[PDB]
Amino acid sequence: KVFGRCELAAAMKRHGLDNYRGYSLGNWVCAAKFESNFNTQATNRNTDGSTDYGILQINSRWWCNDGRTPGSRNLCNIPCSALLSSDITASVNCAKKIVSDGNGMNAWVAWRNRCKGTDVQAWIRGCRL
Ligand SMILES: C[N+](C)(C)CCO
Ligand SMILES: C[N+](C)(C)CCO
Ligand SMILES: [Cl-]
Ligand SMILES: [Cl-]
Ligand SMILES: [Cl-]
Ligand SMILES: [Cl-]
Ligand SMILES: [Cl-]
Ligand SMILES: [Cl-]
Ligand SMILES: [Cl-]
Ligand SMILES: [Cl-]
Ligand SMILES: [Cl-]
Ligand SMILES: [Cl-]
Ligand SMILES: [Cl-]
Ligand SMILES: [Cl-]
Ligand SMILES: [Cl-]
Ligand code: NA
Ligand code: NA
Ligand code: NA
Ligand code: NA
Ligand code: NA
Repeated sequence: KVFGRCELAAAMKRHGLDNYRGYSLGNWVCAAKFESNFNTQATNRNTDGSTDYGILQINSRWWCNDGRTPGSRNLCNIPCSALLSSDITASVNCAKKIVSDGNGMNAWVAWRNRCKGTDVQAWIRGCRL
């Protein structure tokens, strides 16, 4: 599923991401735009053999299991395929553990390089929340 911008903001809002660990809703919408282009089915293979999954491109190196990342971890206790569903619950639950891990939203490289320090409120402007 390819979400709309305001549609995804509403979904993230009701799942409790607004101001979660201090990060306003606009930071989460901006990250998803540049990580996945709002597509829940996005995947990308990394040079070390891990794979990034779903709307926030969660990495199998640490957070989910796909059976093909030798020596990896499954800290979210979830199959990586569950992060590709049209319902964002699984990604949001795993995202909350990721952001609390110590580096904050810097864990998302596209957030640090394209959203951090910008006017992120413009991503939720005009949305029925
Ligand atoms: C901080 N990392 C996610 C890289 C490892 C956690 O043990
Ligand atoms: C922030 N953008 C202008 C790129 C999206 C519309 O709000
Ligand atoms: Cl899709
Ligand atoms: Cl929308
Ligand atoms: Cl609900
Ligand atoms: Cl904030
Ligand atoms: Cl915001
Ligand atoms: Cl994701
Ligand atoms: Cl293994
Ligand atoms: Cl584990
Ligand atoms: Cl699994
Ligand atoms: Cl949803
Ligand atoms: Cl932080
Ligand atoms: Cl990470
Ligand atoms: Cl507004
Ligand atoms: Na957009
Ligand atoms: Na990425
Ligand atoms: Na893994
Ligand atoms: Na395996
Ligand atoms: Na700013």
